[PDB]
Amino acid sequence: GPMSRNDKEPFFVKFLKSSDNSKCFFKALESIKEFQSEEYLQIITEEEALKIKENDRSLYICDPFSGVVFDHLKKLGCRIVGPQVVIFCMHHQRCVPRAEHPVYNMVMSDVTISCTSLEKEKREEVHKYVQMMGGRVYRDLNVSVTHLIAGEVGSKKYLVAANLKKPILLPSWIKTLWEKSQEKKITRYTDINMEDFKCPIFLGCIICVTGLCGLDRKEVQQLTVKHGGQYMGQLKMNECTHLIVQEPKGQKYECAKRWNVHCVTTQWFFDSIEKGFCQDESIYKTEPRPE
Repeated sequence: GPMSRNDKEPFFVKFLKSSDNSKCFFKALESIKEFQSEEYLQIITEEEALKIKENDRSLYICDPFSGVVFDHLKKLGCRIVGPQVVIFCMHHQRCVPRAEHPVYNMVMSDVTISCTSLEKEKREEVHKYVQMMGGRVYRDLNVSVTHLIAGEVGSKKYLVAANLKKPILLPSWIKTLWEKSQEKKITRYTDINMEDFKCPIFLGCIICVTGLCGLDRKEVQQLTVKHGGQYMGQLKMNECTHLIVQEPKGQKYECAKRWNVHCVTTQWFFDSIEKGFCQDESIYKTEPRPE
């Protein structure tokens, strides 16, 4: 586990006395010494830290993960962790994770995420937070993944995740985890309720209807809104994503099909609710035959 007891050869652990270092800082130092020889325990100042112009392969402890000294070390790509990692790792009697990337804390220690349907700036931001809270991130999906982060429903990854019955959650989960982390309201990712960040079955879906009786039309209006979708009374290009229609006839249907709008039966809508995720549209095309 921890360094005196770690299977790996001894390395130098170097705390950074910023004066910007918090109480967690001193707590980390006291608790680390129980498994580390004072000799392999150094303390560095900003000037000393800037003197280091290469990757020392030593473990650096910095709070905050910002400033001239942190940017510098990280630019070299040296192992860096926050005081909370130390505390968590000593206390739990486990070795500190190799810091491929700086790790601030272990709030998301046991979590492995992958992303789908997100702005490039968002995904990037989501990766940064997760890695800083001790999580893993797989570009592609696999069984190891514990949680999928989605901005909308529908993508191929979304459907795979959904078939494997894995949690599909909003980026707000990550944001909220990091906020309550800094505010010291949270210690583990299991602290906040995950359900509250569940991705709506119809998130991103703007649904229109045609050819349906008033009862079924109302029902899909009610249910669309209730499952995070947007309902529209009138089909409009560049807006509607789904046109529920039983037959491949009528001016609306032809317009949607031309606009690359999903034309599906009511079965798509209802199976989606029954199954707990946005079903695959291909399985439900209004016009089954290629042609």
